[PDB]
Amino acid sequence: TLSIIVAHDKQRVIGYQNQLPWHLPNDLKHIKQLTTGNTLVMARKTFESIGKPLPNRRNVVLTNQASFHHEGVDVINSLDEIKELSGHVFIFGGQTLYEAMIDQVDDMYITVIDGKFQGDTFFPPYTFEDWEVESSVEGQLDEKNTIPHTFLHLVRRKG
Repeated sequence: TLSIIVAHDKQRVIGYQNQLPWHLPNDLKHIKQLTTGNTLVMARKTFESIGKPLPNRRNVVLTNQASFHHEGVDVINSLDEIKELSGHVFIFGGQTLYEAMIDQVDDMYITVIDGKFQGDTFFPPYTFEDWEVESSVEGQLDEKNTIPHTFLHLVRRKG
């Protein structure tokens, strides 16, 4: 299984692209629980924001930089090799990684905001044409999470 993980707003603007979502904590716990025990493919600029492997999960970094190394990170150099990774693979970037991967993935975990982010970076369009809602849960508002958000889980429509 190849899954997207993304957070975005009512205009599909990605919030704090490349970073762990320290600014939406419900979402950082959601990421934690999905990818633990599994494989996280990240854009290079995503790994460099973080700066070290996440524990308990296979960390894979996509980069065309021959000298890249980090202890506990597996490297891939092209899109094509992601479809070769074993187990449950999660794809976490990065606008161009999402455009490249959106028609390839089986499913999508999307955190959606009633609200606005500041960025210039966009998740690709998706419609009820191609996707179905397997799950839709309103996130818990409190002091740490004060923007209204839903966790969607969409699966590509098969057969």
